[PDB]
Amino acid sequence: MRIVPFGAAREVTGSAHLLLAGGRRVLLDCGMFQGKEEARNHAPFGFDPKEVDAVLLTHAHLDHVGRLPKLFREGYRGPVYATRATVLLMEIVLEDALKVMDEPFFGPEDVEEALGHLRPLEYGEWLRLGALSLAFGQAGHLPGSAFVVAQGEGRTLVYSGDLGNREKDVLPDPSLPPLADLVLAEGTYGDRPHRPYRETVREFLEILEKTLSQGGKVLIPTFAVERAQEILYVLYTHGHRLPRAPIYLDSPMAGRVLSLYPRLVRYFSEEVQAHFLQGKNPFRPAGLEVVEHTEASKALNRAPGPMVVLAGSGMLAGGRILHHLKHGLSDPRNALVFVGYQPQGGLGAEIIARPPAVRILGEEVPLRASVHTLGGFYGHAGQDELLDWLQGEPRVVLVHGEEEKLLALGKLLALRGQEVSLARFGEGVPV
Ligand SMILES: [Zn+2]
Ligand SMILES: [Zn+2]
Repeated sequence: MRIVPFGAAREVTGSAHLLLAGGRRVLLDCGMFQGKEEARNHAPFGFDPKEVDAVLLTHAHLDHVGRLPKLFREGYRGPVYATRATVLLMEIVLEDALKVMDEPFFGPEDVEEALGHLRPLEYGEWLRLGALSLAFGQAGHLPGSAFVVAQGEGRTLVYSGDLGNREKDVLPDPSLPPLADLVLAEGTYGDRPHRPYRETVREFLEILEKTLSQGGKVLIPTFAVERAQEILYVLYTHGHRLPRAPIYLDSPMAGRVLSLYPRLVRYFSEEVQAHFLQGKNPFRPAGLEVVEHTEASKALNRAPGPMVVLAGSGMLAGGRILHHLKHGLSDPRNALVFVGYQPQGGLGAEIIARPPAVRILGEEVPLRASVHTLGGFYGHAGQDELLDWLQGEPRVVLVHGEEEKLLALGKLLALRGQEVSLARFGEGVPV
């Protein structure tokens, strides 16, 4: 039994790991590379897509699902398991990646073909392939997200997939993994623990009252798949103490996702499920308004506050948000609220550095709006959470994360008596 990293090696995008065992070849995730590595989606997988006996998806994020169509484009015609939630989310995530994609490395024929082989596999349901036994575990990172438990040949392997931030309220807490011979885990935040959720939420409310009371705009750059709706849930459970103001979710995609959440009630925490039982949708706070097209979206730049605006991309890589920031960052009555990690050297960090001005869409725009970073809203299991999850596991291979973040986690692991290494592209590891 060997597990061969084929992506997310000393990096965060690309997640895809080939499991060789029981005389079968099971592919764990098949995501695309993003940002600078984006051009590697045109290169070959590094293995023979036609020799895979089945593939498993831990969640719908494009970076674990993005290359699936390519896998089908190049031959594969086997099954692709995922939780029903991932199965449905996946459709929205792929269609959008197709549409909004300059250098397409796959086409509509592939998406269709790819979605055609999806089969539901829910938490605690064992798949059988040869002498192999596989099962999903509650990962708590996205609705219907899981870590993989692969067993066979008397050995046990665990692929963490992405582990969510247990402090947040929307998804359920990650399940501990079973005792295993090898754990292939992520380490997106292996260097530090997360800022407490409760205190971030409180600070968030303060920012909203001060800004909206003064007639200002709260600009919140966010991702469309889970962060957006999570902010809405917080606006729903606290909107009772917040000044009345429209909440514009300026993301069609975030819309499509939100529309789908009621079809996924079971995929959320007890808290969230209790709200749905009362017959209420806790993801639609009073005043919510999904904006569909440009014309209305641009209107928001000229309209006065108070208002709360959610728009992508979550890392300012582009998207409707740049247009809001452009016209709003100059007014001191506004507030910018980051609810996701802003990588180094990005327009995000640049603004957080509080310079006198910033360059957005071809112009130098004074930065007078207030800036705030609500780290307690960050996505992955932070370092402390990583340590607890990994606890008691003999060997650990680290993937998904910047080299330095991975090492930091390694150090602690090493010092804990745990055998650790940093996955290398193509180099398989024995279980
Ligand atoms: Zn993810
Ligand atoms: Zn990921």
